[PDB]
Amino acid sequence: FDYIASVVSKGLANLSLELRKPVTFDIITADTLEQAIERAGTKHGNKGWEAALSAIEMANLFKSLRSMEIYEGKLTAEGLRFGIVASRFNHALVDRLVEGAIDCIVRHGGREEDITLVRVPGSWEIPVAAGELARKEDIDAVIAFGDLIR
Amino acid sequence: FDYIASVVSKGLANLSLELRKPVTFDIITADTLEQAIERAGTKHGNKGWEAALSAIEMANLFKSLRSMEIYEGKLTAEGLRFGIVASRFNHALVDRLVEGAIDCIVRHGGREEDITLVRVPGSWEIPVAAGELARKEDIDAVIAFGDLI
Amino acid sequence: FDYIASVVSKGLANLSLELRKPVTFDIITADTLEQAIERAGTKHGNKGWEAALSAIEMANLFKSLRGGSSMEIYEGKLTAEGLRFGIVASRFNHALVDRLVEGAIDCIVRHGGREEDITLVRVPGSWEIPVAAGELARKEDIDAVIAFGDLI
Amino acid sequence: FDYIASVVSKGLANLSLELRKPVTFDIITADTLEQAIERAGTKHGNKGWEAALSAIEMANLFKSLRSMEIYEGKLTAEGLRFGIVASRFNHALVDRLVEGAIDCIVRHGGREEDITLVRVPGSWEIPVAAGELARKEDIDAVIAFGDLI
Amino acid sequence: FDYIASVVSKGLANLSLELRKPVTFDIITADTLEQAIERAGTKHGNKGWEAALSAIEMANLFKSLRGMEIYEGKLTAEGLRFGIVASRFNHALVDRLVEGAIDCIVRHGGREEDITLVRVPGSWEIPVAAGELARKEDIDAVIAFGDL
Amino acid sequence: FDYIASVVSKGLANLSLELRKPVTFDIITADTLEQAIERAGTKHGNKGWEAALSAIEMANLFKSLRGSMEIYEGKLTAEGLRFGIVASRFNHALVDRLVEGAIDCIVRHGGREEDITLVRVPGSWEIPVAAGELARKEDIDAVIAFGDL
Amino acid sequence: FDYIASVVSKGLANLSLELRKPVTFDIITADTLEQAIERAGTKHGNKGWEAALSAIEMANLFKSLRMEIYEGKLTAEGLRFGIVASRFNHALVDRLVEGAIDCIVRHGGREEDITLVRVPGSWEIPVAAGELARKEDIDAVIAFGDLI
Amino acid sequence: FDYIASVVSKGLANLSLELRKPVTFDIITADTLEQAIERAGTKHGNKGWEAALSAIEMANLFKSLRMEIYEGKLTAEGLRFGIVASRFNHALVDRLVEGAIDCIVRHGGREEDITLVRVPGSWEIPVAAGELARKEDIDAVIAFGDLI
Amino acid sequence: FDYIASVVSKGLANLSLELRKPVTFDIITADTLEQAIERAGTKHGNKGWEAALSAIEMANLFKSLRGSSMEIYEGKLTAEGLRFGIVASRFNHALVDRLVEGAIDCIVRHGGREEDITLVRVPGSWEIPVAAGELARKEDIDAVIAFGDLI
Amino acid sequence: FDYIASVVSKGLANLSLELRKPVTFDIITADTLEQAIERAGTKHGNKGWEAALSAIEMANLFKSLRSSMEIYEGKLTAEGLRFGIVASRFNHALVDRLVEGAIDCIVRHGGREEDITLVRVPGSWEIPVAAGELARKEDIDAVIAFGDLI
Repeated sequence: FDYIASVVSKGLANLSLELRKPVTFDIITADTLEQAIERAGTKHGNKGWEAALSAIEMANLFKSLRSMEIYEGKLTAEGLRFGIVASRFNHALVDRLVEGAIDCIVRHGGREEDITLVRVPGSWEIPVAAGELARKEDIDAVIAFGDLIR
Repeated sequence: FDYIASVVSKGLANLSLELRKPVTFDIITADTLEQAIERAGTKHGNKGWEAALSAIEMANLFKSLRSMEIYEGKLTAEGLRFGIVASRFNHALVDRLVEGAIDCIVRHGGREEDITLVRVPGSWEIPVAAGELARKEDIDAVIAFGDLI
Repeated sequence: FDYIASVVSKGLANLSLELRKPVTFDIITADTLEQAIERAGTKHGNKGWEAALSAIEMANLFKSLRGGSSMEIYEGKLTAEGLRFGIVASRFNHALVDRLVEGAIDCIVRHGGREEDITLVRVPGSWEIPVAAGELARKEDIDAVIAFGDLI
Repeated sequence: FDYIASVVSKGLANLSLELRKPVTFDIITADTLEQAIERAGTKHGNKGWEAALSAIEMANLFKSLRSMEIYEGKLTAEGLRFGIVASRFNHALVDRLVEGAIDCIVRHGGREEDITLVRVPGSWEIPVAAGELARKEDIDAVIAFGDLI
Repeated sequence: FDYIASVVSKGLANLSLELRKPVTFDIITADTLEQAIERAGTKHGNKGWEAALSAIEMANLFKSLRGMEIYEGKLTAEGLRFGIVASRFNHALVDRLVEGAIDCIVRHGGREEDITLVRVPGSWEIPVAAGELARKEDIDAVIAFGDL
Repeated sequence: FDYIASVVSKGLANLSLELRKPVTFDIITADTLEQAIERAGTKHGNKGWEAALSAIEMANLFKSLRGSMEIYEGKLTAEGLRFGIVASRFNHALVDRLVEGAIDCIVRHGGREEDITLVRVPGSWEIPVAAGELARKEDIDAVIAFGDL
Repeated sequence: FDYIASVVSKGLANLSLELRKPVTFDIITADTLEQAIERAGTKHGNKGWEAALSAIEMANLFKSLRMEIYEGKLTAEGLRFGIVASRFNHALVDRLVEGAIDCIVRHGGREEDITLVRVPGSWEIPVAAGELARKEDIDAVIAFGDLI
Repeated sequence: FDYIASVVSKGLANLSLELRKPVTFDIITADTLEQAIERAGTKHGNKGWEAALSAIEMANLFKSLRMEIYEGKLTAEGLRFGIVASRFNHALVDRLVEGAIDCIVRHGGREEDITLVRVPGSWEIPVAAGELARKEDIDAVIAFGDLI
Repeated sequence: FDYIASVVSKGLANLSLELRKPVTFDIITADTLEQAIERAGTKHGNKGWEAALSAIEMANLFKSLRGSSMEIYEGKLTAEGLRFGIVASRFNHALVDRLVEGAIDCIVRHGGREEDITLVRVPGSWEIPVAAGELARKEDIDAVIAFGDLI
Repeated sequence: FDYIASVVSKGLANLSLELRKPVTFDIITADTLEQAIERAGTKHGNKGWEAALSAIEMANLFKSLRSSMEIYEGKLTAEGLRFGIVASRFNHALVDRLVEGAIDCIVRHGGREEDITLVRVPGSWEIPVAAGELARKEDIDAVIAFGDLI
């Protein structure tokens, strides 16, 4: 009994591979009500903050990409542009994840004007809007927020 | 699991990603056949109505796309074009879903003359017709209706 | 069995999507030998008969698409005159594959298909079906592809 | 015990034999109207669909009829004209039978412009309308639907 | 409630009386499906064999009847043309009946090419096709198979 | 409850009405095998004898029918009469007795044996066609048929 | 606990009395949905047919006014009606509308004369019915609304 | 049908108040159908008889209405009445009509001065009653119907 | 029954039948607050959402009426170019506010404007009909949606 | 049942709707006679007080009735307001308490006793007509009626 989440994950991974641009997708962890309570009772412990950190690191890593050779990803968010896709369902947690990601980007140095927020009706339509945001040149990386796991 | 349903979902998702055009599909194979029969008639249980609303919203959002800037989309269906794919199997429910979708489009503003309907014998044959419909330039969104059991 | 069926179905679907040419694949759900033998006896038609009918309908639907004032509705006719089909048959469970092939051929002839247009390909097992189906579909003079598989 | 069904069947058979034109009549085999509703709700093939297919086959056979050599009827409906007789009683099922027959004819090649439909108030009035339709020169076959339950 | 069988029998009898041509008809109703299959599988002979023999006898009788003295039907199938009507429905026994009739004809002397076969969707549609087959001038007899 | 007897009776009655010629058919269903054997053994109880007597009376009546209160009556003079006897090979052990009884009745009532035409059919089912063939001859005044059930 | 089934009926009756024009209303919400489903498949008509017949009779009666015995003829030729349907329970509302339309057409009404108005719920039936009845070219009003 | 039963009475009362004309309506709802069937032609008097008597009294009173003491007489001479009947439960509606007509005739009313209008049901009774009451040559209106 | 609810419904219906302007009223009687909280949590929306949709459809239908062979009048769900008046009763505000939010979101998503939307708050359900009549007697207002409180 | 209360409520509502002037009505004994006699204004339980406050709010709202989104909010200022008070002689032991509560509310919210009009009717049945007579006056902004059943 798991179709939507698997399809969304496969589509996001395929889009990331095709467009060679970072797309970060976070899945809900092991529960719905308990997970909601924990993510509402912690700020930095939400998956959105970690996803934003990963997106910033990946954008820096790609910017650097374009004894031995070491390719490490910086966390400097200055000059970066991001695109966020948010599922409208389970908005009581999607909004919290969006606010955590935005707060992380702002505190790490990303301007709010560089953040583009798109709200899709459900998790089913996340990949196509993520593809549009990724196919935009200015948008360095994409963060996806969907909650359809248990 | 259901190989046919998995194939339908995977093919529709891949076609949507490849053609970057809004494609919507509703899966109700998990629900009981009797439950689907009961759901066929009510005020808003029409999965066709829900899918048509989602397709209209996605078409408007894509037309718009083509503090933080926020894009959500509007439910105005005026001037929009849709392609509907229907599975003839379990027609007693598929036709009801298609009628609900058509009613949703018409009452949200879409013209019935701008709706194209393609009938295929089964869900196993839905995806290729859906892709052929999505390939057309004059189609703004695609909605597919196939139910098993 | 599960892996073989999943691989065959996925490959046939991918080939159909890639080549934009209709294909049909029919198997009885988790059938056994005795149950399949019992299901073989029928009067309306077999799984091969239904697959042939679906292939004809899809071929006409495609010809209409790529060839009502109130609302534009497109469907496929069941006429089989002038149509050419490819057929793939596995040798495993031949006692049922032959019945399916006979039903499909009878359906095609009855609806108007020509035996000369009918083309048949034999494969050892269901695993080798997708590649032969793709080879038949890649031919220009083939309008639809039908394949018969065995599931246990 | 029954009289209406017997009289209708006998009259239709006598008319077919007299006029040398194919007439196929279908009644409700199921004893329960709920089972009749289920049979209407079944897949594409229904009683009306089967009756239309039989009428098409008989018309094709009569196009030529009207190591042994074998004659069989084809299923091509191109150029064929049919008459349909339907009773108004149990319309909730008669309409389904008519829809199935029309769909079968159209998808086998018949034109809706060549289909003539006559509705009689009851099954008792089927024979007269069927004979009137069959006496027309431009009618190849007659399909009658009656209710037995 | 055997309306189908009654209608078929009455129509075939009426057509035979009207056209003055030998018509034979065979049905199996008193036995169930398994009993009918067993009786068809019996080595004594299918009902098609008996129907073909009766048709041969009637045709040979009519050869002299249409063109104390006693007239009886002969069993010479040489120079006899037979029209056989069969139903696609339940083709597990109708085909056996057809093969038994064909074997009877071919072993009593009937040329294989003379036999004509017409297959109809149903027993309800049998009578009209049988009458149409009978109307032909070059038909000695008409055999019909019904399943019910 | 029966097919052959009803069909034969109806066909013979229709033929008699159509050809306005006396056609008499004798069939018994109440009598069992033992009763039929007893009737065959008894000369005066021969159903064939009774049928021959009825045919002679009908022919004599029709001789004047076709050519105070006035009453038309039929005689039993078999002189100058011709009859056609149809016999079924099934249950020949009794059919032969009936034929012998009818022949004896005709001969002893005045009919010449040379004027009697006998036609043998295999079963009771195909009696009516042979009966009609005999009745369509001008010389045959009446038709006598026997059957067993 | 009856609110809609009383308010709608009272409003329709008051509007009919005020406008002096026949208004008929369908009130069957006191029974079960199984009963409604059974009524869906019945004889020529169950609710809409009867309502249309009553409206036709009332219009024919009023055509005269607007030991004497007055009764309404059932001839619908030359009559105009306003049909009010609720989208709620459309599975039954469509059947009622079909029955009413068939009754009017087969009794003599013209499809051009027939006018149809749809309202989202039974709550808005009275106001639309009054708006339709205020038209001069409307001879009778029929309304069907079912509440689950 | 409680809503319809209340609506009929409310509409009749409102029409009587508006038109200032006597309207007499008789119905029993706190009983059973067996009792209604049993009370078919009671010797003491039908309900329509009482309704007609009340209508006659009201007409006589209003003839003068159109210490002062006003009392109504039972003389029906020179009076005109409008009777409304329902086609449902006609087996009792006809009895009520006969009782009312007998009361009017035996109190002095002429059969020529009585106008009778029949409507399909109680839902259609009040509008016809109001239309009849609108006539100038009608002194009183009598309506009776059975609805549960 | 409940006198307050019955009187409010009758008054609103009489006002609608007198002014021939759409007035939509929604009341639900269930468990005191649990059912309303669950309805607010439901993704579909609240009763106010459906009431606003009905009001928009009725307004479009009335506009069409005022201006095959059969003539069919239907109202679209587009809220563009339409102005409505919303009445809210302060009692059970924890649910009245949710209903108002749902109605506002429905109107704006379907095409309404914040300037078009007008909100009037009253001390209770009993006072709704007069406020709704005063809202309806404005020429600019096209329809009236009234939200009550029923336990 | 409750013919008197139903008639009073219907008449007051119809008169208020017809005359487009605020009308408030309050009834004792919502539970029982014992509850009514024990709820004789224990502490801020005066129904007349609440009715007068509602009337003041409605009068202030109608004073205006007569950002981008415009919202109408009531006021609790009784200054310059004129009211019509209707009371019944039956159960006057509680009628006087209700009248005193309403008058106290008006005075302490800003109303003057000279602007208050008091009407006494024999019972609740005569309340609607007196309330309508008070409302038909031009110099009356709101009508407050106290009805009591026992």
